[PDB]
Amino acid sequence: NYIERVVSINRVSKVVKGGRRFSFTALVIVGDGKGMVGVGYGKAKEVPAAIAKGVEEARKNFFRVPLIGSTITHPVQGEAAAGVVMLRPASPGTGVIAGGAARAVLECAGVHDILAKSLGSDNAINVVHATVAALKLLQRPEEVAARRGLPIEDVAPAGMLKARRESEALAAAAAREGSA
RNA sequence: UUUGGAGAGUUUGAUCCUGGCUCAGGACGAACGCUGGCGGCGUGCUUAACACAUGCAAGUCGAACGGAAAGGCCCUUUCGGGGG
Repeated sequence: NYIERVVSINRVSKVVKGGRRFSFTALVIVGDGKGMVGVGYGKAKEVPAAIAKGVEEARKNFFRVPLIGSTITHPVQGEAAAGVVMLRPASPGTGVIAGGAARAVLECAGVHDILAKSLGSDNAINVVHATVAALKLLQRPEEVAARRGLPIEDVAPAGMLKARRESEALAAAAAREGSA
């Protein structure tokens, strides 16, 4: 199972001596709802064709996300061509607060409680690319403790670890009610 | 030692960017239109500090005083009234 999107359809036109040889584009985002996120800019004369290209290309170019239960670690600035985005964690029960593009991205990714803001380059393309850049700038605290040699306790505060423990508890609960 | 930000359209054969314009939300001591069962609590000259009829809006003390017009009591009487 995969979640899939269609969040942009423009009607493009190369121009040639006869006239306008139109074509169709699409922007497609895929996400398992758990951390996998993929992106694709498909195009064709046919809208289903472009959509299917976007689907398969997203299924190619996944990217895993440093999540915590249902929310990100830290706020971040993501730069693309000109897409600026200021993501920032929420407190649970808040909602997937964003516009159209980033909302699609994060809802497909699996986020449920997060903030966001577009500050430049309103175009969905660059907006998505900037959001992705931000998600790449993210870091897991485990990998932070790894790269700087210290342990998680000196590396993180206590509230994040509260969240870790409680979310692991809910997850083990869900899985042990499911199978066991 | 913790809490809370959403965008869409628009220049172009088509694109991206800068950049402006417009829209959705909320607030009123409000007014206009259509409609108009009730109750509770609140609220009403933002303009001409323009003019003003009319009536009430700061009086009180006889345990401060001299006194005695109406009130009251008695002396009375013609009941005219007259004295305390």
